[PDB]
Amino acid sequence: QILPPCRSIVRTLHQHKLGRASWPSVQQGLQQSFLHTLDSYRILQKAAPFDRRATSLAWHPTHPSTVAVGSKGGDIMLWNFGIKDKPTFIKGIGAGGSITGLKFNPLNTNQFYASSMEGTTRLQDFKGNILRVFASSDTINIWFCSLDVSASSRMVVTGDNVGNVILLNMDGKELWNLRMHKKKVTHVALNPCCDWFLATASVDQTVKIWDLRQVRGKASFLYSLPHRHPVNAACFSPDGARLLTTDQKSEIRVYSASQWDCPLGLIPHPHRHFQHLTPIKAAWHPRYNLIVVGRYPDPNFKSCTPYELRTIDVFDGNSGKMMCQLYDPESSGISSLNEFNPMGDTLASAMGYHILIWSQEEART
DNA sequence: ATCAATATCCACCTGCAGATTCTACCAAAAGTGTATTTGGAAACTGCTCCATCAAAAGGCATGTTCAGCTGGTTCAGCTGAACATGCCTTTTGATGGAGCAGTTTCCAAATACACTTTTGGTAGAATCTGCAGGTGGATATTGAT
Repeated sequence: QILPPCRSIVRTLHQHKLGRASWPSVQQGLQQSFLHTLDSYRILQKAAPFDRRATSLAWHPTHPSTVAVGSKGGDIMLWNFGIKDKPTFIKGIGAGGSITGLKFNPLNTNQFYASSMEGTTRLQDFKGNILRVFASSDTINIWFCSLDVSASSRMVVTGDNVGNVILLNMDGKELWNLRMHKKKVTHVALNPCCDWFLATASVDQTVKIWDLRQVRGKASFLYSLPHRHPVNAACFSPDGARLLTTDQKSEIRVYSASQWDCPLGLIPHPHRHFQHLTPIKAAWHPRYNLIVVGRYPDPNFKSCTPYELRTIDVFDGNSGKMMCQLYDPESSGISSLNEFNPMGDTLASAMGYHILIWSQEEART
């Protein structure tokens, strides 16, 4: 609610219609408007349970109300809102086959890629049929951790708990599996505006920017950014120019195109890591310069706000400070994951044993 | 309330197998030296193990009913303690005679050192099979009436 200097929306809109004022000023004002209306999301719309804990989340890119989610026990759910047709389910071993990475297929929306603790990077349908296994550990106590895909390049990529990343085509053709790190890789991600430089994060207190076509020589990498603590995720923006990274103790950093090494800014925020808790992953908003993250208080962290609850915090990217706080009782669990729709009208949250939807207010005639 | 009557304890005494100590003989304990091998400081490395302390399933802390134990009481019948009284085995010394423990000695044969050759046991990859779980059906079990 509390917001900084800004005014004259209809004025700015007409000035844009005249060509006087540039578009980004309007974009700033409307980012402010979106946060303002986000302060009226307070009425939590929907809750959804199933069995063992949620571990990974993904949005159907084309459709707003549908979402896919993967559990701690190999349990996948596909769920649509306003349908009430008893959502789609598939079970797994339930104990040690925790899926941990999940993105939709841009081609066949009723498919999905997945990375499992069983040691099986697979591509499987929501109907149960395993389409194709992509890799394998072939030795237990060695499993996969990370996964992503790109369509413009037609590439698939996935990371391990030991330090090596794999890169395949949609029809196999594996020319990769060189080692990148010495320990587990939490997240990996591809650029949207270009197609052939990559980002990876790990427990090594380092996050790495790669050139997936040019480097082949066992740590002849392109760039390496250090950290004070491990990193749970490093995710690109949709514009491709601002890279977000998130630690385990208390930090977020924004790196630019210009000198990947040096940082533009650091966004301190506590999301302290824990064993049985699902690891925390900050995320962009696809069409603004906002960031949305879940909080996990630490009594020792120097809080700027005087009220410290298990809240969902939102920030502006290119400034550093906050603009909104989501909270709803009956949901005092801790939203490990939070992801806005690529559409831009709906938000999904993953708490322990719960999936939540935070949509906007329904008005009265 | 006392008294009769057993058994034991406390004090003194005298004489003896065991205690002790003194004495002669000695293989074992300390000296001395060389030869050979060993804990322990330093480094390395890679398995295993404690710090952290959300959130739900399900086990436990509480509270209730009432049904079988426990633990008091009673008492009739059976028994071990006490004891007499007698008497057969055990003791214990003594002796006398046969076997065995140990003590020596010699010696073929049982056995350790050590060189060298092969190979059963181990371990990591590769394949299989059957206990778990599941599901359903037919029998057994159990308590109110």
